[PDB]
Formats: sequence, C-alpha cells, structure tokens
Amino acid sequence: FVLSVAGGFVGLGNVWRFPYLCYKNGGGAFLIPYFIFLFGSGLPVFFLEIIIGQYTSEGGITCWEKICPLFSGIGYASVVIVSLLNVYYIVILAWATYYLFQSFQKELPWAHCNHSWNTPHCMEDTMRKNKSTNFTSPVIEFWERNVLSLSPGIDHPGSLKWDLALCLLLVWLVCFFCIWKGVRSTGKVVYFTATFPFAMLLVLLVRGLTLPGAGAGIKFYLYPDITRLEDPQVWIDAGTQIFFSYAICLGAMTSLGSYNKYKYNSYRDCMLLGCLNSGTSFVSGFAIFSILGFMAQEQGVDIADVAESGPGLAFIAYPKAVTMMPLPTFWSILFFIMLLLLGLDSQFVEVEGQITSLVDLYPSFLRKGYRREIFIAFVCSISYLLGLTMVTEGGMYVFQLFDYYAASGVCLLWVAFFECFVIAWIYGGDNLYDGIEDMIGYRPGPWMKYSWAVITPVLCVGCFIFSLVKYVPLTYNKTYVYPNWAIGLGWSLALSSMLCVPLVIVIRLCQTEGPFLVRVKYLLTPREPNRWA
Ligand SMILES: CC(C)CCC[C@@H](C)[C@H]1CC[C@H]2[C@@H]3CC=C4C[C@@H](O)CC[C@]4(C)[C@H]3CC[C@]12C
Ligand SMILES: CCCCCCCCCCCCCCCC
Ligand SMILES: CCCCCCCCCCCCCCCC
Ligand SMILES: CCCCCCCCCCCCCCCC
Ligand SMILES: CCCCCCCCCCCCCCCC
Ligand SMILES: [Cl-]
Repeated sequence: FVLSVAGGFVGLGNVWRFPYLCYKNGGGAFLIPYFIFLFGSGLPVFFLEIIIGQYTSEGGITCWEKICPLFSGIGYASVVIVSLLNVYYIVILAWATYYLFQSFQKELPWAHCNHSWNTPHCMEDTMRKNKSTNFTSPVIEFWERNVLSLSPGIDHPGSLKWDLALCLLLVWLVCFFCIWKGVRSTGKVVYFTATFPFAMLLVLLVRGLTLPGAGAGIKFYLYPDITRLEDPQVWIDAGTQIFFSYAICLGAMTSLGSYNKYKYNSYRDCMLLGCLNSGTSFVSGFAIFSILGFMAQEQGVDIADVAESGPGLAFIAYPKAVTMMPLPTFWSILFFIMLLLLGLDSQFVEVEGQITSLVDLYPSFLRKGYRREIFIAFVCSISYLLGLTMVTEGGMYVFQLFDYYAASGVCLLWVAFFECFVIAWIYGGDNLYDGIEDMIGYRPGPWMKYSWAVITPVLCVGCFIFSLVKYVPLTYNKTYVYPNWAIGLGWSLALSSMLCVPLVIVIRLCQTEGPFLVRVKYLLTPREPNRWA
C-alpha cells in the first residue's frame, strides 16, 4: 500500500539508538521528555520543513534565500551536520558486516567461552547461579575482546584493526558503484524490502516475550522514576532522539518535499509517518527489555548492570536472544542481513543528497571542468580515511564523542530553534497559513503556529541553559572520564556547524551598500517565495 512506498518508519535510529539511550537514562523516565518533545516540536518541525520545500520548490539552501536572505546560513549548517554524520554512521554497518561474516560457522562464537580471547573470569551464564568474583559473560567478552579490543583510554589508540578496516572498505565500496550507478529500487523488490524488518522484529518480540523474567524487564522499561527528571541530560537525549530519527535539520526533508506537487495534502502524510516512526521505535523496546530482564534473572544481578550502557547494547542483547532459538545460525544471518539492509538505504540517500548539495554550489566547475565521478570518489575516500580513526583499538571513545556532539545535542537544537524563530517571527505564521490553505485545500488548526512561536523556542533555549547551569561532563559506560582536550574537540565538532549562521549574516551585511537600517530592511524581505503560478 502507500505505507509500503512510504517506508522510512524503520531505521537504525529506531532499532540501535533508541534502546541504548533509553537504557542509559534509567528507563521509564526517558519516555516523558520523549513524548513531550514528540508532540511539541517533532511533528511540527517535520511538517514545517516539508511545507517549506513544497511551497518554495527548492532544496535545502536555495529555499532560505527566497524566504529570508539574511538567515541563509541554516543550509550551510545542515550541510556540515550531514557531512559529519556520514563519517560515523557507517561504523555500525562495519560491525554488522563483521558479525555476519563471523556467524557462518558451525557454532556461534559468543555462545560459549573457551576460546583464545577469553579470560579466566568467564563462566557460562547458566552456571553462575550455582556458584555466585568479577565474573563475566561470554557474549560481553566476545564483543569487547574480539570485535573491539578496547584500550585503557582514548589517548591509547594502540594499533589499527585490519579486519574492521577491510569491512569498512567493503561497505564504502558498496556505497560507491551504487551512488555512481544510480540503482535504488524497482517495482518488485520493495515488497520484500519493506516487510522483512517487520517480520524479523515480530519474531524477536515473540521470542523475547516468552522468556522467564520478562515481566521485570517490562516493569523496568515502563516505570517512570521521577527523581531522574532533574538531570538535563535526560531531557536533551530524549529531545534529540526525535530529531535524529525524523531526519530533520539535515536539509533532506525540504528536498523530499520539493518533489511534491503544489496541490497535494502532505499534512496527513507527515502525521502518519511520524506516528508510525514513533510506534516502531516504541515497540522494539519491549523485546529488548524483556531480553534484558531474562538475562538479569539468569545471571542473578540487576537489570541496570547486565549489559553495556552504550552503543553496544544491541550487539550484546540480540545475539543472546538468537542463541535461545532453534537453528541459531539461520536467525543470526537473517538478523544481520536485516541490519545491513536497514543501514545501507539511509547511507545511500544521505550521501547522494550531500553530493548533490555540494555539486549545486559550483555547477560550472563540477559538471564541465571536472566530472562528477571524480568528486564522488574523492568524497568517499576522504570519508573513509576520516572514519579509519574509529576502527583502532581505542576507536570506541572516538565513536561515542561523535555520536554525542556531531549530529545531535546543542547543534540540532540550534538549527531547529532558528528555523522556527525565523518562520514564526519574520515571515509570518498567518502568511504561511494562507499559503498552506492555498496548497493543501483547507486551513490547519492553531497547534502548528503555537509550537513554532512558543513551545519549540522555550524547550530549545531552556534545555540549553539548564545544561550549562548544572554542567556534567561526558563519560563512557558510567566509569570512563574523558580528558579535557577530548571535550574541547567534541565541542569544536558542534561549533563548526553552530557558527554558520552569524558568519553568513556578517558576510551578507558587509556585502551590501547603504545605511545599516536600510541594509537590514532589505535582506529581511522574502524574494517571490512561490513563483510557479
Ligand atoms: C554568504 C554566502 C552566500 C557566501 C559565503 C559563504 C561562507 C560565508 C560560509 C559557507 C560555508 C561556511 C563554512 C563551513 C565550514 C567551516 C569550517 C569551520 O571549521 C569554520 C567555519 C567554516 C569555515 C564555515 C564558515 C562560513 C562559510 C565559509
Ligand atoms: C568539520 C566539519 C566539516 C564539514 C564540511 C561540510 C561542507 C563544508 C563546505 C560547505 C560549502 C562551503 C562553500 C560555500 C560557498 C558559497
Ligand atoms: C573468521 C571470521 C572472518 C573474518 C574475516 C573478515 C573478512 C573481511 C571482509 C572484507 C575483505 C574484502 C576487502 C575489500 C574488497 C576488495
Ligand atoms: C597520544 C595520542 C593521541 C591520540 C588521539 C587521537 C584521537 C583522534 C581524534 C581526531 C578526530 C578528528 C576530529 C577532527 C576532524 C574532523
Ligand atoms: C529579537 C531578537 C531575537 C534574536 C534571537 C537570537 C538567538 C540566538 C541564540 C539563542 C539561544 C538558542 C539556543 C537553542 C538551543 C541550542
Ligand atoms: Cl526514535
């Protein structure tokens, strides 16, 4: 149906990122700011970007020049954000490829621990209750000592891991020869593409719900502990997860909406897609936390200490689940194929959009003087060389710093706040409503206007100031304290995109003649936003 063509309601942000962020922040208290942000700023900004693209019929950069020439740095900020995100979004795919290649033997490597990479502290999970120190689980030991080979800190990069580097090269070469060729989909594969992840998720959920101790996991996942709400990090993580999953503030939704017709009702579509995305994110937590509760019951420890409080939660939990099913290798192969399929489509779309946006800036020297293939190869090679920094023995710390500052946090709240503020208080909410009534056929209600003028601005500014007043530095797995220069580099990563609006404002102000007031009054006037008809 239209849902099959719509897709996007499933992604790695729903399967890999939401459960680990919910588990890190206690679980249950994460859901109040999550839903508050979802119904206060998530859907309205998505609809605003879609409608701006549809109205202007322009991409992510040229659309802001026809609405407010002064505030034209939002497109450059989005370009920088997407460029930073494309570097580290593919290490997850590299890990999935490594796991898939490792799951082709007669026995799964993480089922038992008697191998070369194990330690004397390891014991089988089913025999821990017989005896009881510092004992460890075979699956965690596998993930930490065979795939990662963790070092004592970020300042100990150790040596490059050649198998992970080759997997990264393989996934980047898959991205190439497909972005270049242009093969995206057909009229027969989309039925299997959009149905396989849901079938796998249903199988995993059914398996998890029947395990002993699942009720404790559900209670942990659903009970809203209140005293955790005084920490700004819960609010920031819950708010930025919605932005990350919806792929807003990246310049992609504007381009997607630019392909719609002028007379098309996208309001109902933006609501359906958002609701389905949120529901898909919410459902898989049940399976994840039922598995976690079963593991806690089996090992005789707390649910808050069984697994990693970081990005490896899925790679620790899901293989444990597939080890409890008949024919485990078949299910492992299916699960990791599904993960790769989920990741590759988003990576393809994002890299293609970034390349198109970068080419559009210089159409003369990137279409005639230089071919597009050379530019694509250069971008891919630079991204691979940059991402080589996260496949060493101390690359997990570098990955955690880019997933906290590069494409989330204060940098995603800055862009959203400036978009909403510009639209609400310069162009005009009533003017935008008149346009929307012209296109979609009927006038919307007052929810979108108030979310653009009051709710989104207050939430963004309030969360930012709260974090600075009660400051707490970033940690890894609750125990690693990063050095000061690492925090400085992480903040520079966000500032590199945050500093795009004032600089463009200064350039525009200096590139005009006349009095200051005259200059400001001229760069604030929209320039024929809808020219078609
Ligand atoms: C005003 C427009 C039309 C033309 C001028 C565009 C200029 C002002 C914009 C476009 C892209 C922007 C740059 C994008 C990336 C970086 C890298 C960061 O480390 C320093 C800021 C810096 C250097 C930005 C500063 C301003 C910038 C150069
Ligand atoms: C450290 C992050 C770097 C991210 C780089 C993204 C692209 C930056 C260049 C964008 C276009 C600049 C030229 C625009 C001239 C009008
Ligand atoms: C024992 C488990 C298997 C470990 C070996 C990993 C294989 C890595 C695959 C990538 C090799 C291809 C290089 C790039 C293609 C030209
Ligand atoms: C004693 C050796 C120090 C090891 C630190 C190296 C860590 C790598 C961090 C660099 C990441 C690049 C960010 C800026 C480029 C976009
Ligand atoms: C009438 C003058 C309005 C000028 C608004 C300037 C806002 C500058 C940024 C304020 C803080 C935004 C934080 C968003 C979340 C990081
Ligand atoms: Cl989500």
